[PDB]
Amino acid sequence: RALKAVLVDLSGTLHIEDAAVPGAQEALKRLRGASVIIRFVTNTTKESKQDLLERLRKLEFDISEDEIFTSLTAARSLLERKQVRPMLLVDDRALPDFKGIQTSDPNAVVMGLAPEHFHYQILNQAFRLLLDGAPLIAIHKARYYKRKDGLALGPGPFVTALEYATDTKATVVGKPEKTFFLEALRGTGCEPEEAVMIGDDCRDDVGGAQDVGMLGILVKTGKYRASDEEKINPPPYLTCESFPHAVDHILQHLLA
Ligand SMILES: [Cl-]
Ligand code: NA
Repeated sequence: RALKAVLVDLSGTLHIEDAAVPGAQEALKRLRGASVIIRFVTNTTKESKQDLLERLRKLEFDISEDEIFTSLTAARSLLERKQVRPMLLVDDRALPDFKGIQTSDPNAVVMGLAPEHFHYQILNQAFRLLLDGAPLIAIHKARYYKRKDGLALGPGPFVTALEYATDTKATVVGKPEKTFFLEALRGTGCEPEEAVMIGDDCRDDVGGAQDVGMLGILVKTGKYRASDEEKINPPPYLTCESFPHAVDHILQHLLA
């Protein structure tokens, strides 16, 4: 084998957050010199690709839109391939990522985190579409997330609500699903066994990736807490102190 692609988590790994991880920018420059394929990945249901992109550029990361693959991109890919018309239960700010997807006579349900749509009447309409055989596509299933005033419900509980109602599993597109990481390499010409994933979240980043054949590097910044390394078996391929260190390891060890 040989290493041809690198998947880099964004939040926790490159920036943490609205401030860059120290060395991150120069480390990414080192990476681009290595002549390796690079894809920046993340779970989001509310930030468009341009939104993330604008933020990364303000932190002086030089990145293309073609290199960013998020759970929204993944949700959009699935829609094009299945040729379906979604009922879009998503934040308005995610809509630019479904530009061009037809919504008339919906025959699919896409769920992200969308408080304005998460109420009885609209959930029951989604339910009634599911009964009719429409698939349920979950951008991801996080239970909760941390906002200014405490933890708040993520999309995961609402998705789980509809699975329970219909007694069926959603198709989950984001991390840690296997299909996420495989979709991330579509168009790269690269197989997962020729790829490494770098992130701060052991289950969602390393666990998920290692499960498709990728090498997983846990970095100890951002969301990482002490001993997170042993929350998976097998353990991570490598546990580094930060993205820069991960990059240094890739250059001196894996790149042939
Ligand atoms: Cl391909
Ligand atoms: Na992360």
